Amino acid sequence: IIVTQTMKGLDIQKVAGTWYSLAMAASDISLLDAQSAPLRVYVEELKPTPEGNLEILLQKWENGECAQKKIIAEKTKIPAVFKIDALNENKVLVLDTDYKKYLLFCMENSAEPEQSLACQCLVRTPEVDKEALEKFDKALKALPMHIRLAFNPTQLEGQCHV
Amino acid sequence: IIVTQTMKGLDIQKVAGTWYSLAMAASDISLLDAQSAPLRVYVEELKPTPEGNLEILLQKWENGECAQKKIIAEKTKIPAVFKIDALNENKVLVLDTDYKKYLLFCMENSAEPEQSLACQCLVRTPEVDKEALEKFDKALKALPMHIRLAFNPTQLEGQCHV
Repeated sequence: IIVTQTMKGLDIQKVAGTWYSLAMAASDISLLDAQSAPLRVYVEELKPTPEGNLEILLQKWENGECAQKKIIAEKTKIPAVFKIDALNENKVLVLDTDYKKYLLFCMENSAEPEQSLACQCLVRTPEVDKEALEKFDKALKALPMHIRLAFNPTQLEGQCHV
Repeated sequence: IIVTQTMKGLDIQKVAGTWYSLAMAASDISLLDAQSAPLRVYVEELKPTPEGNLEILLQKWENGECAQKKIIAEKTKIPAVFKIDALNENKVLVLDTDYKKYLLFCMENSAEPEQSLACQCLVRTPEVDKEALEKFDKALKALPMHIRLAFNPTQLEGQCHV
């Protein structure tokens, strides 16, 4: 319901390849509280499909091991919005990207936007990017976030951010 | 973490009574990551002693239960700085308080300050005090925090912030 930035004219062709989850924030602490939390997922690659859908390749900590996971995100009539059925979420919104440095996105469940919102700052390179983090924090300033995590370069490079 | 002009003239007797942990932040995500994390402690009461020490009464999730813990903070020559022997920390610093609404404090381990720093915003009622949170965030801007949690009234009223 709260209007945020959205990526007008998002071209997914241009988001393919490596990304690193630099920062994360969520409305409900439980979404991101513990390595085991349901929305603690680390984006490792984005893969647009021939049909214009988007595969999201993730790492996620489960039962003492770092697991590879893949979310299938279905295109919609809005370039920046995708439909999913994963992590108890049903939408992905791309807030902003410059393709070659950073990409900001949120996930939510349309049924319970207040209890399901989780957003990330992705960067292309495994460094703490000042521009990207500032843009992330600005983009979220009106959102009801109660947990925020920011990662260091060693964590960006390591499996499951260890 | 340093002794500021704000911290001068603290009267520890006046912090007696009931408090609630409204927000927490730490340098190392793993200090606060998960309910069971070592610095995930919820202050419920402060008990100053006649000789000027400070007992800190807390709730902490351990072995799948919400436990009560008491930490004795021993005075030093600086009124706002105390020695502790708990939580793999050895210092408590009171950054700021108005006695009747909010108190900001940090803990650290003087042998490894940067991987041990954890700070809290305490309030006198189980309500979200935006002004206290602003003071907290301003006080933390110079500190290398990587995790921040902010709690809601239901969490403040519950045991171990559930």
